[PDB]
Amino acid sequence: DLKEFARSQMQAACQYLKEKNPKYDWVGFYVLEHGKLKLEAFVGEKTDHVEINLGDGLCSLAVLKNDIVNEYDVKSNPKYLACFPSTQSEIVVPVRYQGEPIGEIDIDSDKKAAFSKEDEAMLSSIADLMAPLVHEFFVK
Amino acid sequence: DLKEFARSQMQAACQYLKEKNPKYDWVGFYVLEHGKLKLEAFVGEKTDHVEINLGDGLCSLAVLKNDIVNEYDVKSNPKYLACFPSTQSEIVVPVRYQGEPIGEIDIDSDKKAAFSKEDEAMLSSIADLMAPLVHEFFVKL
Repeated sequence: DLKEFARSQMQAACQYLKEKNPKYDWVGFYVLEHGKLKLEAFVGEKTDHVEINLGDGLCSLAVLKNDIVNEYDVKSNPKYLACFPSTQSEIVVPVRYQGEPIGEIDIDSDKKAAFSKEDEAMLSSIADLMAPLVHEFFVK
Repeated sequence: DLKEFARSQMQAACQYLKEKNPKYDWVGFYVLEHGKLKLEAFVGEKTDHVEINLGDGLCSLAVLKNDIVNEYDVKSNPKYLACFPSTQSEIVVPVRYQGEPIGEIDIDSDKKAAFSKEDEAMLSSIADLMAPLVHEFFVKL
């Protein structure tokens, strides 16, 4: 389907990201489907939470507040949802289609304070470029 | 870097396309850069025409009239531009960013009448999906 092509691109994006940035230990795309965030492409270890309940995790923070979450110390954050026993920094970037958030790029790192404003910038731009592709999995 | 990533995506698209559809003998992305069509990603034989003077070829036809071109018999089309000695069908699908054409997907096939309305349908969807990415290589005048 178109979905498969989109998935194809989303996987490739995850790959390119994981490769060019070694601090990225996990790179995944979550999409809003029926009010829940479901994983639809990723590169790294298999996640404990392939589907996320809205509210749980920094994954939910980013789309509910429609803004970047760049947590440099996940342990000191009550809304952190551990998908990996080793990550210390998590960055979540909303992917927007026609203004409205439809999903997100989720990236975990074992390094503390992994993500700089440059990461934030690039990821936001990538989120925008990837938006139509992400949208193929969107459901309200 | 964004361009590098963008090329990554475009190349990947060419690949998936080339794989899923065996009749696609060549798959490429030309982007308008300073009023010219420049090749920025492809899968297949290397083409002698990495840059196209606007006017030449079905490549130019598609962006100038801003519509899909699906030529099932290239030899009967005076606007055809041969980049490969064996191609019989060429389909050119415009890549539109905010309505305005910024580049195109170009696909050659050695098979005659290679491309169907399904091909036309899907490719258009994809050109749209790819439009922001392609746009990273767009340059105006």
